[PDB]
Amino acid sequence: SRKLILFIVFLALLLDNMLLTVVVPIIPSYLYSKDLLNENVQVGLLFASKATVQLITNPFIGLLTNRIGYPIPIFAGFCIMFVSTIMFAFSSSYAFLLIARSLQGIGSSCSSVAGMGMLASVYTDDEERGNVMGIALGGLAMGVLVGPPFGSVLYEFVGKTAPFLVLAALVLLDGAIQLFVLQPSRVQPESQKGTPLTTLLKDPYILIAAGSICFANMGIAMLEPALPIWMMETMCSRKWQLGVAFLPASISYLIGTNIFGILAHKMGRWLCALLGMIIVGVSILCIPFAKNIYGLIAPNFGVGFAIGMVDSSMMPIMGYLVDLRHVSVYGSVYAIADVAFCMGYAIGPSAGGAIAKAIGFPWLMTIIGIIDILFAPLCFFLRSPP
Ligand SMILES: COc1cc2c(cc1OC)[C@H]1CC(=O)[C@H](CC(C)C)CN1CC2
Repeated sequence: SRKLILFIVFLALLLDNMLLTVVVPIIPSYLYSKDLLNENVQVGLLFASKATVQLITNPFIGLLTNRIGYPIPIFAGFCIMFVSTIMFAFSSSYAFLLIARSLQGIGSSCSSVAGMGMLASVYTDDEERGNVMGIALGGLAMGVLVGPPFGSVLYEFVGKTAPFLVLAALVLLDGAIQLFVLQPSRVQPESQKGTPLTTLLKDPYILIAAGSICFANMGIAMLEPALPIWMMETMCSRKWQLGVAFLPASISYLIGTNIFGILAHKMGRWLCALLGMIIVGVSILCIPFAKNIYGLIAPNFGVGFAIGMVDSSMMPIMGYLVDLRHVSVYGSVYAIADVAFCMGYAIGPSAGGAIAKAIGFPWLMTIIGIIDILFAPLCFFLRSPP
């Protein structure tokens, strides 16, 4: 009866991602007080901060779960996430909003690394692990799909402080379940010590598996903060777009994540990721020819699809490689996965702008595209000798 544990991770990934998306319709409210890709720095400093902290706290957890087990960290991540929500409920200043974003990120990392660790440690059969993760990655898409709509409508219809408090209730409810299934009472270590991080980072077959996740995420991040939505002006026609502009990413991501998780193992898992990167590159190369906001609807759909097509396939491969070559402790490797997932958001907002100053912003897209395709063929060396 391991399935129920999986359920927990699903929630741990849904609510966590609902909070970051929920603040989307509230960002312009206290932000103010001709090209389509005008860049804003105030949003940029809001996008990286959370990740800039999550990247720092990612490795420190990988060792921790080797000494005090998986449950306790998860519980801590819940607690922190609740605190963050509360801080949000009374956050009235931009600085205070940045402080809440930092703690949130901490909690996020805790949940992501510990959850995945356990989720790989419980499902030891390779195909099973594959599909289970392919399911657990869906929670990210659901959080991206529900957090922007759920909030906006309620905020205006009921109250400015409603969308946090109500959501906080669910978080509190979630805590109850964590106390019934995980039982963080007794702290115990693992059986055998894990492989030192250095050693893993000295391996090419892991480096690639981390580069594949970084490139695609880096491309999507370089686009998100530079959108006409954040621009607050009376000349703006309507805010209907705000709260739905993140649909074409999440809707495509859920299908790709649950449709290849069981399918990739049928074909070559190496083949699934290659085509993924190539299709993400093709979709990004059409972003320059937008000329209108609706012109961004077609690319993002593919973008997200391919993102899923990569993440579903790459996430298990990390655990399979550690089992085939190193000690069977999964706590540290997935930490690497997570940092490879986050670096794109950690470095996008600044570098992007810097290039936008050097050359035109469409030129930046024409570059991050080609690199992706250039990185595509070397996913062939995914078959491993040991
Ligand atoms: C307002 O803050 C944030 C807003 C958003 C994101 C991050 C934010 O903060 C880092 C990412 C999250 C995903 O994983 C999404 C990945 C999709 C491709 C599935 C993309 N987007 C959405 C919006």
